[PDB]
Formats: sequence, C-alpha cells, structure tokens
Amino acid sequence: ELSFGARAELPRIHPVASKLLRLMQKKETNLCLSADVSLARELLQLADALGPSICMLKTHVDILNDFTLDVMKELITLAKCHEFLIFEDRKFADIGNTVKKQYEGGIFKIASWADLVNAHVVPGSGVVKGLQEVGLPLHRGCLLIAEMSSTGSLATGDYTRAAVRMAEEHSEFVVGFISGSRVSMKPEFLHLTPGVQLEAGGDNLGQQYNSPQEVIGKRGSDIIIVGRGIISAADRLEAAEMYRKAAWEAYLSRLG
Amino acid sequence: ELSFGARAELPRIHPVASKLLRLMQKKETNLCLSADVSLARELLQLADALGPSICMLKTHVDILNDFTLDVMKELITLAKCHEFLIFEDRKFADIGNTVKKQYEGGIFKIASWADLVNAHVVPGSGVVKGLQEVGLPLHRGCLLIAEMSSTGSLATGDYTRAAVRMAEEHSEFVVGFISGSRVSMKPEFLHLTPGVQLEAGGDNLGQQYNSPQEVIGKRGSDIIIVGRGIISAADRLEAAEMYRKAAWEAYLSRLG
Ligand SMILES: O=c1nc(NO)ccn1[C@@H]1O[C@H](COP(=O)(O)O)[C@@H](O)[C@H]1O
Ligand SMILES: O=c1nc(NO)ccn1[C@@H]1O[C@H](COP(=O)(O)O)[C@@H](O)[C@H]1O
Ligand SMILES: [Cl-]
Ligand SMILES: [Cl-]
Repeated sequence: ELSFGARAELPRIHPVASKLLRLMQKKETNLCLSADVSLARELLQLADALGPSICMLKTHVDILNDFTLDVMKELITLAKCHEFLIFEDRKFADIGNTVKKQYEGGIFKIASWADLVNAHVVPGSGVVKGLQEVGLPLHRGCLLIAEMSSTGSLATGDYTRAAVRMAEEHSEFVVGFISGSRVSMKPEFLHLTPGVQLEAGGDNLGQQYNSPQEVIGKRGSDIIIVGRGIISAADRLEAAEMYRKAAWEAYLSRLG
Repeated sequence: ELSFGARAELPRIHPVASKLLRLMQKKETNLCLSADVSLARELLQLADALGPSICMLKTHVDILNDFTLDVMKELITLAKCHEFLIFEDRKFADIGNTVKKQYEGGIFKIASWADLVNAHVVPGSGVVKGLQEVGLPLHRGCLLIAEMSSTGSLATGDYTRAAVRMAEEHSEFVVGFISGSRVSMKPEFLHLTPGVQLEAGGDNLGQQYNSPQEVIGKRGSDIIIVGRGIISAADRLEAAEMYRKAAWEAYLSRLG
C-alpha cells in the first residue's frame, strides 16, 4: 500500500495521474466535488470557495444553461490557483470515430479544458482509441467506467474485467476507473467512487450511497465523488471539510 | 411479417412509432441519414436535399460547431415539410437525475426538438426512468441500445437480453432498439441498425459495416442508419437514393 506521494513517482505513472497524486498529497484531500449546478456563476462560486478542499471538480457542461468557453477559461484559472484538476463527466460511449469529434469539437471543445474525461467501455476499445487521438497531444487522461453506483447496473462481472483489460492496453491515456471499489491491483491506476455520503441509503432515481470510510478505508478506492452531500448542505465549506477529513483519514488508516 | 403500414396500427404501438411507420410506408424509405457534419449550413442543406429520401435524420448536436436553437428550429421545419423524424443520438448513459437535465436543459434542450433519443442500458432502468419523466409529456420516444456495431462491443448476450426486458417494462416511452438485428419478436418495436454500407469493411477506429441487404433482408432489422456511406459521396442525393432503394427493396423481399 503506497502513499499518494509515492504513487506520483511510479516509473509507469501517467503525468496527469502524477499531477493529481502530488496535489492530493500536498493538500491532504482525496475529495472530488460533483459540481452539479445549472448556472455558470454557481459553478465558478463553488470552484472558488471549495477549491482549497478538493483535488478535483467534476462538471456536466451539458447541463449548464449558460455555458461559454469563457466560463471554462475562468474555471481553469480557479483550478490553477487552488490546484485541482477538472473532470468533465461526459461518459463517452459511441464508436471511436464519433467520440473523437465529441471530445475535440462542437460547442463545448471539452478537450480544450478538461484534464480528465470518462468513458463507458460497452463500445469496445475503439471508444478509447478515438478519444486518445485527441487527448494525448493535449496531455489529457481518461477514466473508464468499470462499475456503476446505480441500481440495476450491468457493469459487473466480465464487463468490469473488460474495462480493466482495456485500461491496461491503453495506459498512455487511461489513468484509472470510475468504480465502487478497487478493481486493479496496479497502483499506477486511480479509482474514483461516486455514490458517497456520510449517512446510509439513499436512492431516489436509482443512486445508492456508501460512506467515505467504507469506500476508501474498506473497499480500497482513492477518491470520493460527492455532489448533493455537499451542495445541498447549509454550509458548503463545512460540508466539503467533513467529507475531505473523512476520506483523508480513511486513506491514512489504510496505510496503517 | 407485417408491412410498415400495418405495424403502424398495432394497438400496443407508440404514436411516435406510428407516425414514423406511416411515413416510411408512404415515402417508401426505411433509411435514416446520420448527418455527421460540423456546420449548420451543411446539416440543413443535407436535411432539405435528402428530406424526400429518408424516414429519419439522426444528429450529433454536440459535434455541430455553430449549434444554436435557431438551427434546430430550421431543422424542425424541414422535418415537417419533408416528413421525417429527428433522432438525437445522444446515448444517454448516466444515473436518472442526471440524464433528465441532459435531455431537457443545458444549451442544447434536446427534448424540445428531437422526436427520438436513445440510451445505453448499462446504468439500469434509472436511465429510462429519468428520460421518460421529460419525454412522456412531450410525446417523445426513446430507443434502447441493445447491440453495437463496433469491434469489441460488450453489448452481447445477457446485456442485450437486459435491454429487451427494459424496453418491455418501459414500453410507453421506448419505441424500439439500436441493434445489429431483430432482438425482439414484438412487431410494435422498431429496430434501427447503424454500421451499414453497400461495401463490406470498417473504419480505422473499430466501426464494422454490413450491407443493407444483410441487415434488413437477412437480419430482419427495420431501418438502416448510414453516415459516411452517404455523406462522403460527391453527390449525397444520389447516394441517399442508392441506400433507400437498397434498404426498401430488401424490406419488400423479406415480405415475400
Ligand atoms: O461520476 C460519476 N460516475 C458514475 N458512474 O457510476 C455515475 C455518476 N457519476 C456522477 O457523480 C455525481 C454524484 O452525485 P450525488 O453525490 O449523488 O449528488 C453525478 O453528477 C453523477 O452523474
Ligand atoms: O455507429 C453507430 N453505432 C451504434 N451502435 O453500434 C450506434 C450509433 N452509431 C452512430 O451511427 C453513425 C454511423 O456512421 P458511419 O455510418 O459509420 O459514418 C454514427 O453517427 C455513430 O455515432
Ligand atoms: Cl496510466
Ligand atoms: Cl478498434
């Protein structure tokens, strides 16, 4: 079990994973904020206020009512100032020829500003191969969806194993997984886990929740992704701090 | 085998599926153009020129460099003048609360203009449940992705069967499937098949092509989806007519 700091130095580490690991160590945070908001001013207010507490901000640019590239330019200034990576949760899941265009072009120009994106593995490795053509020149990384937090998820068994294999065969671009627990023993790969809250439960339209101690300390994941557990709290600063301390202490416990 | 006209009257038949089947009958076309272009001017010129040859125009709004809602308003007008449905190939693939905002809101407001959208089934029925909450009041329909055309597709076997059962359980919203062949015996469901060209082959990023005669005649799908086979030809109108004749003649042949 290596520290984040030491994994940032592994000979085979991807530069983006290495950059994320060094900043998680420096800032003592393994918390990704799911910035699930509809206005650009909310997204920038949250990134500025909660930046110090997080290693990563996860966006859904396609839910922003007033997206412009100038919003993303301002987000990058905040990511650079407070030191976190930007993860656009686009869940690419088309053939390689189409995802390449969806990643580089259209109105969002996602590769122009997202350090990380994710993809489903259901199309086969072409999905990774098309993204890579755009993301490698721009020094970008991708996470593959190995498992899902939601009820009825088909991302189990042989499907998870295919995501892991795909990741090993594309490690110049794939830096880890979205998953509910550690799915690879290779320490170069990051594991990010959504469906996290301090309290048990907690469905609604299919989502399921586990605590930071369970997913970090017991299930061996690296980073927790939290949206509503922070964003719906009265005091989002205190809430972000609670999740950061929970996830950081669970990670320390695991190192022994 | 029922004709398209007759299927338009199955009792169990969605009104969107009915509208589509009647216009396929009337126009003698079971061709969906995949309008994979990056400029509004080209998208709308193809929509107008090829409108008479197709039953459906399939978009990737997120690759359109000069997207505005005014462009989609013009597309609706051509869909009404020429009679074809608009299918946004967004491959929704997220938890329920997320996909509902991806469908209704953001800059694209997909539900406001797209007759049809599609979704992956990997997250479980939560994906359909989120879209359906938006789509039912707006009298929209959805396709589920039961199979994929690309090398390495994990949409096979139990996965595909999971997709069919999900469509059965959400039949007031789900109008059929994206798949390589007939996956359901119910004639109320439509089957639309991408990965189609007159020539055997593939691209350099995992796309595989089969002929109209193979997919409509032998595999018993309903509609061919064709992008490059048409968009790359010098005369896209001639090309769309070749594909329309081929798919329609193949449909006649399966009817005896
Ligand atoms: O990163 C993810 N990986 C997923 N695969 O399981 C699924 C959802 N997500 C996103 O993680 C966020 C979790 O939010 P809540 O903590 O339930 O409010 C949402 O924006 C989801 O769309
Ligand atoms: O190729 C696909 N395969 C699918 N499943 O295999 C689903 C949709 N598509 C879309 O179908 C179109 C096929 O394009 P070509 O016909 O391969 O240019 C593209 O826009 C793809 O994104
Ligand atoms: Cl890597
Ligand atoms: Cl491939």
